[PDB]
Amino acid sequence: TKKVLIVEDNELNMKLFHDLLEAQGYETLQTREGLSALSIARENKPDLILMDIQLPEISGLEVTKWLKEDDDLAHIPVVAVTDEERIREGGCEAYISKPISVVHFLETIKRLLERQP
Ligand SMILES: [Mg+2]
Repeated sequence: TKKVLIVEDNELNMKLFHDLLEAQGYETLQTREGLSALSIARENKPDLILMDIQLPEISGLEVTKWLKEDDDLAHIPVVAVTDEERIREGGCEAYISKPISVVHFLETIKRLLERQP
């Protein structure tokens, strides 16, 4: 079972993302803070990180920089939730905007998570 770490401070968004991912058979890890996301990523080794760029305490792009600078976390694909240019240059594999399209969201995640070795 693949694990997705969701970094989102808003309760409603966190719940939507969790529900959608769980319905696909994925397990989720959850946090509202950027620094904690880094700690959780090392402790659990998620397969993908969904990160809200507009966190209240820190920029998601700065958190992504720390991720890419860590040899054990750099390979984990990061999908930004919000730009397209900044996010790409920031190290994120894809971007999802709100109001989010359920199918676009799931297709994006699945394409990154469900590939052959
Ligand atoms: Mg936010």
